[PDB]
Amino acid sequence: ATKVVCVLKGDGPVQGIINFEQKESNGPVKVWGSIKGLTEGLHGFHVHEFGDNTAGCTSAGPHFNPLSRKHGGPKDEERHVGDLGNVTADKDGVADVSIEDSVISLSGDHCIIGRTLVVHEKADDLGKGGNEESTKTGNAGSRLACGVIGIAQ
Amino acid sequence: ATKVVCVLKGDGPVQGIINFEQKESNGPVKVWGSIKGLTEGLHGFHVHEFGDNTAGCTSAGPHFNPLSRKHGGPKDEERHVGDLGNVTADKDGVADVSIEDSVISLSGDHCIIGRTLVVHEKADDLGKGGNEESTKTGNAGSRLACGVIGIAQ
Ligand SMILES: *[Se]c1ccccc1C(=O)Nc1ccccn1
Ligand SMILES: *[Se]c1ccccc1C(=O)Nc1ccccn1
Ligand SMILES: [Cl-]
Ligand SMILES: [Cl-]
Ligand SMILES: [Zn+2]
Ligand SMILES: [Zn+2]
Ligand SMILES: [Zn+2]
Ligand SMILES: [Zn+2]
Repeated sequence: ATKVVCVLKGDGPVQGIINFEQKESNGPVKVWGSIKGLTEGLHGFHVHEFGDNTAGCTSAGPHFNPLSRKHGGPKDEERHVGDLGNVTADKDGVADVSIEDSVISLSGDHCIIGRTLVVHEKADDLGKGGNEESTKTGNAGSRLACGVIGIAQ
Repeated sequence: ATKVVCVLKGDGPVQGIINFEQKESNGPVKVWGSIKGLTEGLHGFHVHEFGDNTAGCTSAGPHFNPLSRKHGGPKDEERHVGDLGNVTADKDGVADVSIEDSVISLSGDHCIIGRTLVVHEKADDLGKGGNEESTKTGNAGSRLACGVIGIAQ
């Protein structure tokens, strides 16, 4: 079982640790951990293309999209590979994260190792906003914190 | 072909950006960039096993060592895959880094993508210091800055 980990840091107080674990190729990835310092409610949660922090979270580039599709929710067929939807921050600003996804992988051309996990300013509208931005970024706004996705023990 | 990047950060003044590029699947990797905030002289420069920054640079684990060998300089047959030797900081505290290595890879068994680049406090003794520390860490001492090695544009 491939085990990977991401430490989210940014300019502000948003920080967290997210774990990923995949039992087989093309099988589901379990994604779990916590993020603190968030405003209460929905925050867009995406794998972006580049493991490049040279200019903070900006250098991570767009949502990881090797199939060249439009933005969606994780349950949509039409989605970016990086589209993990929303995490929910409780009133204390802590998001417990627990997601299962079969589109991201820890091997092959959909592999997210060496790419960047980003937690966003606002809710992802899951491609249902009816503007161009909806079908690119989900209108989730600015990058609060990010980390390069690395191999764990 | 494959281009990757690492942003080195820590709890002190050491900061840098290191690029890796590999033209052919199994050929040499070009390593270049710059690190600032260092003491003048030699600093150990290693790929460590885990792309895990949960507890700062300490969580990166030992030198990346898939062939279970003892520590050496990059030109030793007996070396860790992660053994890239030393970088040299000038009087200004800046190491201009430029290395070519054919034991690290950006593909396959010796691939360093999603692992951690660390720059150390002291010189790597290349395993010739005459103690246990020498043949594991090269006595390069404390981890000043590290980053997960990520996919670049
Ligand atoms: Se999983 C990962 C992360 C970064 C770069 C390459 C890979 C990878 O596993 N790719 C790959 C190529 C061919 C067959 C299987 N995996
Ligand atoms: Se390059 C890398 C980094 C992390 C995990 C896997 C890989 C990778 O590329 N593996 C691989 C599999 C098959 C053929 C070539 N590379
Ligand atoms: Cl949970
Ligand atoms: Cl050497
Ligand atoms: Zn995003
Ligand atoms: Zn998307
Ligand atoms: Zn080291
Ligand atoms: Zn070593």
